[PDB]
Amino acid sequence: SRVLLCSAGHSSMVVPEAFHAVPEGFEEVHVFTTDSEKFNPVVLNDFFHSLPNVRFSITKCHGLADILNERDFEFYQEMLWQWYLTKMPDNELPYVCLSGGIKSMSASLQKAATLFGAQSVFHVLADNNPRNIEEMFDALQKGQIHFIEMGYEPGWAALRRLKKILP
Amino acid sequence: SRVLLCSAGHSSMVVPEAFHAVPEGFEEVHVFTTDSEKFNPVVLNDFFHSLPNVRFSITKCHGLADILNEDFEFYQEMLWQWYLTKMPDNELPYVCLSGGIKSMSASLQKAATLFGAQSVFHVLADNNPRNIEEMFDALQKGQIHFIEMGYEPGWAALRRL
RNA sequence: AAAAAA
Repeated sequence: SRVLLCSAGHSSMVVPEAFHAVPEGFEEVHVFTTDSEKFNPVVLNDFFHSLPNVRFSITKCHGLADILNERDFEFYQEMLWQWYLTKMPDNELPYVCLSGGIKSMSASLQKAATLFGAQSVFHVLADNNPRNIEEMFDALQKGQIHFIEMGYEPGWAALRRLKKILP
Repeated sequence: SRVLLCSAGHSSMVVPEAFHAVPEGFEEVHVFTTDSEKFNPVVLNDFFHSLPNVRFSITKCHGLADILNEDFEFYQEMLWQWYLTKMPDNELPYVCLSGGIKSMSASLQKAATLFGAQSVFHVLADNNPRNIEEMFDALQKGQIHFIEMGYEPGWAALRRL
């Protein structure tokens, strides 16, 4: 049950790229983002509508478009970690791409991966930042997408068990 | 004691904004960044020359400029080495993870989580000051936003020499 | 490579 969890910001192209971090692909892809109006799923909709065997979901941190202070962040992080526990599969650690968002978003998903576990945590760098699916496919033919593996995390079984408190 | 650990990328000005996360500032400032040319230490050197009783240092990941591979077989180990030697020995440091590519911010978060931090935080600036008086203008007009992301107790990894 | 993948 290959599950990719992705943070997104205002560059939705990190998620189709993340999907190609492994040649097999992913059975599930779940994205967490702010609900800023700058967030755009159009490229995400068309891409995954073209992969009908992929369970795809967008989850927003309701009401928070920009993290600017402590309260914002603790709300973001609470809703993120609930999302992580909910979407991570039961008999297998998830794959997590922390590329999208402001730095606090990437760091909070890194910390969640360290707590609950992840088969791999990675980041994607693109020579020319593909703006579209077709330029992404161009870029990975030329080898201009670079996947940075930053480590397996076992997590803690007692922290995964927090999934029991959730609906 | 009262030690700020800061990751830097190609925007050195996150560091003096970080210094102003508290009115008292910090008694030491320690920066870690890659070895690329687009890192400019000059605004940092000029700033901290004006604060002589702050101990300031810059440490680069010698040999590594960009990180493109598995955290390029190198960044994380130097970062964690640097954190332990720079951190206070009987108190936890303050940590600003603002600068760098996402992987270097994420790696400092992880170091904070393992070794402990009094505070982990991030800094947003409306207009991205490029120099000190732009930052002091932004500070005056509420244009710099400090995001406190949380205390980290860390482990007994601190005990490492 | 701080308000959002190098």
